[PDB]
Amino acid sequence: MDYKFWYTQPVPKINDEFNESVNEPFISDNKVEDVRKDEYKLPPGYSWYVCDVKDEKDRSEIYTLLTDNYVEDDDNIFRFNYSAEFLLWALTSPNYLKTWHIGVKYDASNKLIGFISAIPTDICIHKRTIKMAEVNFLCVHKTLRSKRLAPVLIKEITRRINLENIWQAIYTAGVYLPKPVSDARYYHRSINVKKLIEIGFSSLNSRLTMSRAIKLYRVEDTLNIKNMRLMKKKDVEGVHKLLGSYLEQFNLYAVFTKEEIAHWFLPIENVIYTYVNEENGKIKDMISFYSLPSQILGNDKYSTLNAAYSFYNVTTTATFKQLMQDAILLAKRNNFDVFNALEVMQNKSVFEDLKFGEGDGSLKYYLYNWKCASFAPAHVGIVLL
Ligand SMILES: CCCCCCCCCCCCCC(=O)CSCCNC(=O)CCNC(=O)[C@H](O)C(C)(C)COP(=O)(O)OP(=O)(O)OC[C@H]1O[C@@H](n2cnc3c(N)ncnc32)[C@H](O)[C@@H]1OP(=O)(O)O
Ligand SMILES: Cc1c(-c2nc(Cc3ccccc3)no2)oc2cccc(OC3CCNCC3)c12
Ligand SMILES: [Cl-]
Ligand SMILES: [Mg+2]
Repeated sequence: MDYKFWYTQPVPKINDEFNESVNEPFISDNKVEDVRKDEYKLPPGYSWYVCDVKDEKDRSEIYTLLTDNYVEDDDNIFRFNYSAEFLLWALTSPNYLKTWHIGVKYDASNKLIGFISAIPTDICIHKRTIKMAEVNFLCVHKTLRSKRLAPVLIKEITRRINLENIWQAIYTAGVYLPKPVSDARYYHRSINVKKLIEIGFSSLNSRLTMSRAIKLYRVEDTLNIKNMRLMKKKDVEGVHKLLGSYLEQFNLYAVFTKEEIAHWFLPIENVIYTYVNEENGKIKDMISFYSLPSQILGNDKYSTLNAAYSFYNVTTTATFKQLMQDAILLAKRNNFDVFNALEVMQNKSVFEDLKFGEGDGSLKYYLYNWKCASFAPAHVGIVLL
């Protein structure tokens, strides 16, 4: 299309394509002293609001906004429905800034109608480790769309990030925008076939009768890696070394400190599940997935799709296929209806064998103020929320 906001930003033009040797900002030698100290102007009747995500009621306001107004399927039957506890987890990572949790209220009602957030993350792109902001949960009320409010929320968080002497960010979206560094399709592994069939997530065809679809997806309730267990605090140094060593092979990944591993992976019910295999006091395999329900739009029988999303999975004692089979099984044991995954890291390699179906669209990865060659999603080693 035209990208009249994006073309004023430091991001590639749609036709830009860079050599592998290119790996730099679009704009360097930036100065915290020069950054605007004034808040970006909102339309008359709207005000900035600083959300405190540790405050139950502020967190609840953001929860309601996203519940009613966040990402939907381009057929409009499902809306992402992140839990309040998930938001807490997602937004209170180590060294997070309260002031990168930005809301917009309509003054006359005092209601939150807009939101955008960022957490700090060390990101390695093509073997350069950069302090970045990981931006997410950009949301404008459905009553207020196409009013050019998103660029205000965007310019306003950029300014707040820049005040911290950070000049780059990472972000993902399903819409195509100038310009992805990688593009990863999503795949779904049915667990509760019948429910999926009933709510129109999956389909039957004459050869695949209901009972055949159910038999197709059925799994044995026995782990390939028998000692896979919920991670605990004692496990963090071992996960740090396992995952950390594994991630170094990729073109794009997060460099986690121990404190970050503890946050990202220590299990929280209905938010984040990590399983580990400990052999001789070493952590040799891990599995992790997060909970992201979709509200079912207008179904007289089901209100919620329980979905597990593949997070970080490493094996040194089994095949990757065996590990991901256990991951599916662990997700089944925790009452999930489906197991989603992106064609990132080694995932694509197992989708056919493990009966994944191809989804409808893809997820684009983006960098802000960074210039580099684009790459296929198997070289992507980071999963955003
Ligand atoms: C160094 C620091 C850097 C910090 C910042 C880095 C950058 C971070 C960037 C943000 C990353 C967030 C990642 C994220 O949270 C994960 S992706 C999910 C985003 N949220 C949703 O989709 C919720 C449902 N939709 C909405 O709330 C609205 O449709 C939104 C608010 C998306 C757009 O509201 P709207 O009412 O429909 O639209 P206008 O206000 O009229 O604005 C139109 C302008 O916004 C551009 N747009 C639309 N969707 C976008 C998107 N998903 N990313 C970036 N840009 C997006 C669009 O191309 C157009 O610019 P253009 O004319 O050039 O085409
Ligand atoms: C986003 C996604 C999908 C997926 N999205 C859709 C369309 C949709 C929209 C709203 C509700 C339900 C469905 N269909 O599938 O599967 C995925 C599998 C893995 C990861 C995905 O994206 C996540 C990381 C980035 N932000 C949100 C979740 C996705
Ligand atoms: Cl401006
Ligand atoms: Mg708008």
